[PDB]
Amino acid sequence: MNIFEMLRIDEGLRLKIYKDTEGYYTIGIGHLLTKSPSLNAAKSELDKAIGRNTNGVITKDEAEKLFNQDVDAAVRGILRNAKLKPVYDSLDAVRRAAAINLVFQMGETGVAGFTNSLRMLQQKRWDEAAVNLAKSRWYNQTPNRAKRVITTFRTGTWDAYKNL
Ligand SMILES: [Cl-]
Ligand SMILES: [Cl-]
Ligand SMILES: [K+]
Repeated sequence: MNIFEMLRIDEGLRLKIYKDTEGYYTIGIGHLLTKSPSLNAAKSELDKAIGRNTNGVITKDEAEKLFNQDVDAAVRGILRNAKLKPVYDSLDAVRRAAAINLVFQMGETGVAGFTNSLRMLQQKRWDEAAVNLAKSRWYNQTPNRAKRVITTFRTGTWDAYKNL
């Protein structure tokens, strides 16, 4: 288990444009295309991302390429965030993966609302942080995924993923 395998489980793999949990056009392994209700706008974003006229369908290799880019950009974004970087740096590798997962899911919305949770994580108050993380729209809207991510933050193990 690593961040790629973890996010692949949480995001799934679809080769045609579909709507995510929030109703937004997405493709591949959790690659959000747009928040616009226009399918044509989503198709245009897809073409831009892939570099060809896709008409809403991609290959597995193309999906994996976007996924590599998206994971990389999530990590780089964390490191460029002056407030978030210290929290990330304080974590072990397994909990770092949980942080990348959350950042990936939140996308452009970001994680500023998680400030109190992130402080508790930095303090290594794992059970307290887990309780605080669940007091969120995130947990309520995607509780199974949030429970997996929270267990990863709480324990620093892959227990919520390894036996699926
Ligand atoms: Cl709390
Ligand atoms: Cl869920
Ligand atoms: K998804």
